[PDB]
Amino acid sequence: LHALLRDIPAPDAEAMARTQQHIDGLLKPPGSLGRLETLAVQLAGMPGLNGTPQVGEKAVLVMCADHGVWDEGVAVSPKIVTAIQAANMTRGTTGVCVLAAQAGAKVHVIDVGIDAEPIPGVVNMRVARGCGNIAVGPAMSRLQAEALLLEVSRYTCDLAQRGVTLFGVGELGMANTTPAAAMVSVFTGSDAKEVVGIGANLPPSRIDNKVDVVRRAIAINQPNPRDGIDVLSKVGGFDLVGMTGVMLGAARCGLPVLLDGFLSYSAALAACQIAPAVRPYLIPSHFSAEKGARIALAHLSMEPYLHMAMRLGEGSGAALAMPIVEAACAMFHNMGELAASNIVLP
Amino acid sequence: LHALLRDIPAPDAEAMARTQQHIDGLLKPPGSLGRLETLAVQLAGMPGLNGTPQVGEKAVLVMCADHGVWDEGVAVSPKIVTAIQAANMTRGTTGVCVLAAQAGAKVHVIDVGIDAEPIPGVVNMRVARGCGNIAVGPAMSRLQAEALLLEVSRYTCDLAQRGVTLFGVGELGMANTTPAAAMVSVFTGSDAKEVVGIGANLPPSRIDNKVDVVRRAIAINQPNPRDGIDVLSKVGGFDLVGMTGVMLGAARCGLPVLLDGFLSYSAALAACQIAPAVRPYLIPSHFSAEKGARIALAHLSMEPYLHMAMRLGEGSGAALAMPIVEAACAMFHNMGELAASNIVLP
Ligand SMILES: O=P(O)(O)OC[C@H]1O[C@H](n2cnc3ccccc32)[C@H](O)[C@@H]1O
Ligand SMILES: O=P(O)(O)OC[C@H]1O[C@H](n2cnc3ccccc32)[C@H](O)[C@@H]1O
Ligand SMILES: O=C(O)c1cccnc1
Ligand SMILES: O=C(O)c1cccnc1
Repeated sequence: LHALLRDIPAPDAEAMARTQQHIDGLLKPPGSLGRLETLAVQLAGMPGLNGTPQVGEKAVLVMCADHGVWDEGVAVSPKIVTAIQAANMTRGTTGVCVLAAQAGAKVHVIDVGIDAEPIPGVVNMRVARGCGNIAVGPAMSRLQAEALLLEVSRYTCDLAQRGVTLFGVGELGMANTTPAAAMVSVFTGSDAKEVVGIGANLPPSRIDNKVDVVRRAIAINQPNPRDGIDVLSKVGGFDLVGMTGVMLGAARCGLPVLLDGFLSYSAALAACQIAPAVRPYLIPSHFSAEKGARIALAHLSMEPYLHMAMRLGEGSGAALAMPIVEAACAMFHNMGELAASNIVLP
Repeated sequence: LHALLRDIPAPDAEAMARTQQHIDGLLKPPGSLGRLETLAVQLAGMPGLNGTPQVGEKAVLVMCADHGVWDEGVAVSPKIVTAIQAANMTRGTTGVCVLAAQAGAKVHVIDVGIDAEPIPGVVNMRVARGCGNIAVGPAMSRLQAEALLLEVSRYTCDLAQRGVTLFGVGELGMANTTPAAAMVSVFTGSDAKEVVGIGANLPPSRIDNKVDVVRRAIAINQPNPRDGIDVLSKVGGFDLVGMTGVMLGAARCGLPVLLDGFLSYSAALAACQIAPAVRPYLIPSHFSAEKGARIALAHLSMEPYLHMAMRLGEGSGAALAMPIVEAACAMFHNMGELAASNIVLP
């Protein structure tokens, strides 16, 4: 794992410089395409992209797992829904499946800890049948977290060898906005009440209990903010760890990764804490309607492109933003040049 | 024209009700897909869509024209660029062409007043070789504005008969952010300094002159805020009128129209002033980087989906948002249902 984090490539400044120059000469007022231009330059700096903004095959990775903290009454969805919805993923009827199909991306459903019998068609990487209840102890051991990180990392970069150049991250697990909120509180240093949201339609009355649970998790486990792996293993979850692993894997592979919503933000905070070199490869998608979204994004210093008030998860937001990444590439490769039109602009 | 505005259909509440019920039963926590859900319901209410959110052929209409106010030094792009870039539109090398191609939409270039010889391949609807300089008088006569509105309206709804179900509006005309700013000031009641921007890279030093020009245009012409046609003809432009016409045409046709940037906002303010029934058919795309964008959007009571810091125009933002409209339809038609999975959620 040390090898992994060590071998994460830095961005290619040379390719980025040539990219900027090329974009500046396109048939348009310089800088008029704003963030679409900065996005194209960002992509060009990613080694896995061969010095130019391009998109080959696309894949969305959905990490599924159950959480012991569900027993604390922090989620209104039946715990069984995790397993049921995971199966639906293999049938292409879920929200991320439909949006991914629209973007021409393939969805990979990965079981990293569902509390049910194995589901046929789902990638098996389960650590255990659900993680421990973070309210009374750690979710898992440091060893289990590191092992999963390596496993998911390898799998992710392995897909790159199959033609995948753009990744999307997602999750599925009832009650996961609780550990997500806990990690955000720890990494950000914000009070629980400020980052705890309604998740999947949690009644407003039951909000106070969720906040108490998060505080208990932090007080009991005492996660060290300076150690991303410590935080993940103590008040995180298998699914959250998995998402972090996708981020580390793509970064090592020198490829871009599209974040999704609130759950992904917590995983990205952990990933950046573990390896700052991962940051240049992250691409925001939408602005989650979860209460702690603004705080989490501020600390990641990211400004989402899409404001859809979305809060479904599954990687649905990431899939929805893929067309935007492709647009930046289209702009870069298909637009004409000012010089060819004899047009001169300041 | 009175007939036109009179025959604009109201939204189909019955279809919208069935739409909401269907969306609520999809394989996801109720309301979790946020604005994507509200968008699907909006589409369902549009009569031209046959009671369901759907998208057939897509078209982006780019209205091109020159402005006399260019002589006041409010634009740094050579006046000839309007004609040159209009020709490039027919070659598919411009920004809107590339983004439209990515969305699978066809671009229609319409000349409503370019100050140059006719351009082959461009739809000819020119009123005159550029409009009058709004700083010393009106841009055109009320008659010319009404005639163009009718002509563009008919053309727009005529495309609907060819299979087009989703429209995008755009423009091309050096110095058009000046009359656009003037209209925004008048309709909104805001001071010129608050809504005048840099347009296509206007030097910061030259901003004061642009503001003075806008004030002069308003003082000299005395446009009546309560009369959208009066405002358009006095301190507007041929291109701006054309965009308004696309909005009225699609609304009459009961079809959705995607707005673009700042220029489109001014046209939408005029359209809504002329016929409030047009509002339900308008769909925002991105949030323009032009200074007066926030003010204009507030008065239209619209919240763009995309935050790309874009400021190119041409209808590039509208094309970029088309995939989002298609996603709402995909969600509506392709997602599975909770009942079929025996899943129950509050
Ligand atoms: O903390 P919570 O309140 O439980 O909210 C997080 C959960 O809701 C989302 N989620 C995504 N798809 C879903 C289908 C059914 C139910 C929930 C679903 C997340 O993917 C996760 O499963
Ligand atoms: O008021 P202004 O400062 O002139 O800014 C408005 C102009 O810039 C944009 N615009 C769009 N495509 C362009 C290509 C070359 C130059 C400008 C262009 C608008 O479409 C319009 O032509
Ligand atoms: O932002 C998300 O991804 C999210 C928010 C609430 C519930 N589930 C997912
Ligand atoms: O918002 C726009 O469409 C825009 C802003 C500046 C210059 N041209 C177009």
